[PDB]
Amino acid sequence: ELYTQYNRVWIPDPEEVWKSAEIAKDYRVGDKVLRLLLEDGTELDYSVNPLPPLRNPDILVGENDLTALSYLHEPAVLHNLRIRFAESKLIYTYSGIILVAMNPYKQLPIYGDAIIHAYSGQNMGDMDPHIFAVAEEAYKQMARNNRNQSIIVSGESGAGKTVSARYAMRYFATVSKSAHVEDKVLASNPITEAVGNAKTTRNDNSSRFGKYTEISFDEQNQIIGANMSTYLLEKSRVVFQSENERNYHIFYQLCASAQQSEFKHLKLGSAEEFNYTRMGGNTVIEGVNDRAEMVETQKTFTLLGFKEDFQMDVFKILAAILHLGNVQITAVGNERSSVSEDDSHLKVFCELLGLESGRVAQWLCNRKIVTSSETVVKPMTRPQAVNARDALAKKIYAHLFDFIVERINQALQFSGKQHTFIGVLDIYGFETFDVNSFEQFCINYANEKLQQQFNMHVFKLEQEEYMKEDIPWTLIDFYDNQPVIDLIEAKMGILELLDEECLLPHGTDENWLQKLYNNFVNRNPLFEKPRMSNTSFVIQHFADKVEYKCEGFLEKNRDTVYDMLVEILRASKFHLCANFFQENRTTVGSKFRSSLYLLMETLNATTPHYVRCIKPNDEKLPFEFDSKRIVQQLRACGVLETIRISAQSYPSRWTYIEFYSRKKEVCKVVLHRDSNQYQFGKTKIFFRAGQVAYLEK
Ligand SMILES: Nc1ncnc2c1ncn2[C@@H]1O[C@H](COP(=O)(O)OP(=O)(O)O)[C@@H](O)[C@H]1O
Ligand code: VO4
Ligand SMILES: [Mg+2]
Repeated sequence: ELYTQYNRVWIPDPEEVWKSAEIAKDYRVGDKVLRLLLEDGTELDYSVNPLPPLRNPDILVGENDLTALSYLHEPAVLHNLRIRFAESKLIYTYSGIILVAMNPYKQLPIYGDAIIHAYSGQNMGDMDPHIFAVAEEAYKQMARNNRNQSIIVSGESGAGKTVSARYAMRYFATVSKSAHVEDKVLASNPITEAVGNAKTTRNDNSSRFGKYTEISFDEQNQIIGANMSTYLLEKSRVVFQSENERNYHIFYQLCASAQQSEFKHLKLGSAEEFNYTRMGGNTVIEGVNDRAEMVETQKTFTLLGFKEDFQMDVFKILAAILHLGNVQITAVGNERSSVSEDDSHLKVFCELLGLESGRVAQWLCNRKIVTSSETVVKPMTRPQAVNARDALAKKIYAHLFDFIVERINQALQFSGKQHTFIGVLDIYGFETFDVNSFEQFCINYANEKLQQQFNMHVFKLEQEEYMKEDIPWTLIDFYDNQPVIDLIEAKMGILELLDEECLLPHGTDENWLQKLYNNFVNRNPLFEKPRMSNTSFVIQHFADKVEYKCEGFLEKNRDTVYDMLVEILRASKFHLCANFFQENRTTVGSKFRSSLYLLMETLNATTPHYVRCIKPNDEKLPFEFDSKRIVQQLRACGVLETIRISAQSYPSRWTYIEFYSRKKEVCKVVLHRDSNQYQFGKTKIFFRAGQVAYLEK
C-alpha cells in the first residue's frame, strides 16, 4: 500500500457519484485518516478502512480498451467512459469480451460503406472500437471454424439496441454480398418496426416486441437468406396509450395518408379522430414525417415482393381496427349496453371486413353461456362491452402482426444447404414507468433471462473451465440473478401462481396478489410489499427495483376473446380476415416462459458476441453524461466484473505435448527464461495476451 502524496484518489459524491481528491500528505500505513485536498481547496481527514480507489494516470485514461487500466474499479470505468464520450465524442469502447455503446442521440457519420470495408479483414484489436468490429469478428469466426454465432445486444429501453442490431446486420449484408437477398433481409427490420414499434416516454421508437433474426450463410459464407423469430408483442398498445405515448407507427402513417386517393375508401381521417391513436394527447413525433414514413413503408413492402394489393389488404385490416375503436357503445341503465346497427364507424368496420353489422352490434353487448343443458344470454355493462370490443381489436392486430412476419420469412427462404448462421438478438430492454403492469413484468423478466445467459457464459463457464484444470485462479464475483428468476418462473413462483388463479373461474387480481404476499413477504428478500399500498408489489431486479400494479394481470394472462365475436370474424367475407380467425388453453405467461427457454438454448449453442448499450441521459440530449443513471446501468450489466475477468483471463492455451515442440518440469523451466504472464495446469499451459506472438516473430 503506497498512496504517496501528490497523487489522487476517488471519493463518494452526490451529483457525480465519485469525485477526485489529491493526497496532500503521504500515507502512513494503518492510519484511519487520510490527509486529502478537495478540488475547492478544502482540506479533510478521510476516514479510511485499511481503502479509497486510486485514480489512474492521465496517460492510461481514454484508451480504447478498459482492460488496459492499472486500477480496475468503478470510478475508473465511469471516468474513462465520461471523457471518451463527453469530450472525445466516442460512443464505442471495449470492455474485454463485450462492446460498450453509449447512445449519442445524434447522427454520426461513421457507418458509411468506406468504413465498413476498412473494418473487413482486420483483427479485433487492430481498429478503434466499433459495432462493425464486433460483427466482423463474428463473421471471421464463422468462416475460420464453421461455428454459428450470435450478436447479443442488451441494455434498458432507449439505450440503442435496435440501432446497434441494424448496423450489425448492415455490415454482414455489405461484406457478405452475393440475387440481392441482402437488401431483403435488411428490409425486414423497418417493416417490423412500422407494425411493432411505438413511441413511449423512454424511446420515440421503442420496440414493443422481441426478435431473433437468424442470417443463413452458404459454404462461401455469403448470405442466402434469413429467418425471424418474434416474442410476445404488446397487445394493449393497440387500444391504450399513456400520456405522450403513441400506438404503433403504422397507424399514424396510415392516418397521415388518409386523403390520398388510394386510401380514401378506408374512410380515414386525422389520428386525432380515432380513440385508439389519440389517447396520448400527442399524435406527432418530433422529427418524424408520418406521411413520408408511409411512403418508405410502401417501398419496403414492395422490395420484399409485396405488391400494391397485398399492402392495401393489411391497410384495410388496420383501418378496420381504428374504426372499431370509434364504435359508440351506449349505456342502457346501469346493467346493459347497446350499439346502433347504423353506427357510422361500425358500418365501415363491417364493410372492410365483410361482416354483418347486426351480429357485431349484438355480440359486443351480450355474451353467450353454453352449459350443455341450457344456453343463457346475459347482457354486458358498458365497461364490459368496451372491454370485449378492445379485446377483439387486440386479437385482430396480433394475427396481422404474425401474418406479416410469416410472409417476411417466406420471402427470405432459400432452396439450399445452410452451412452456418449468425443470429442477431434484439429484445425490448428493461423498462419502468410510474405505472407498471403485466407488459413491463414480461419485458423485465426477459431481460433477466438474458443477463443469466450472459453470466453463465462469461463467468460460470470460463472460470469453471479454468478451475477444473487445477490452475491458480481468483474467482471474480458477479451478481447471480438466479434467485429473482426462480421467484418469477419456477414452481410456486409468481408466474405459476398467476396461472393457478387464472384457472379459477372466480379468480381475481386481488386474491392472486394476496397469495404473493403470504408466500413471499418476509420470506423472499427480492419480494416487497409497499407500506402505502395493498394493490401492488415490488421486485428487486438485477437492474433496479420495480413496483407492479396487480390490476389486469389475470385478463392479460388469459388474453381471450368472446366466442361469438370470433365466429363472426371467422365467417368473414374478407379472405385475409377469415384466415386470421379460422379454427386451428395455455396462458400468455406459460407460453412466454417456454418461448424464452428455447431462445436461451439457441443462444447457448452459438458463440456469443455481446454488446452492452447504455442510455447516457433521460432527456434524449446529444452527448449528455448523467453519472447516476449511467453508473446504475454499468452495475446492472456487470461491466466492472466483465473487465476484471477479461483482464486476468489467459487467451492462449497449450497442451504439454504441444508445448514441447514450440516435459512438465522441462516446460516450466524454459518458460522462466514475468511469472504472472503464464500458469501451468493439470494438462494445459496458459499465456497472457500477445505475450507469445513476439516469439513467433
Ligand atoms: N448510434 C446511434 N446514432 C444515432 N442515434 C441513436 C444511436 N443509437 C440510438 N440512437 C437514438 O436512440 C433512439 C432509440 O434507440 P433504439 O436502438 O431504438 O433503442 P432500444 O432499441 O435499445 O430501445 C433511436 O431512435 C435514435 O434516435
Ligand atoms: O425501447 V427499446 O424497447 O426498443 O428497448
Ligand atoms: Mg428497440
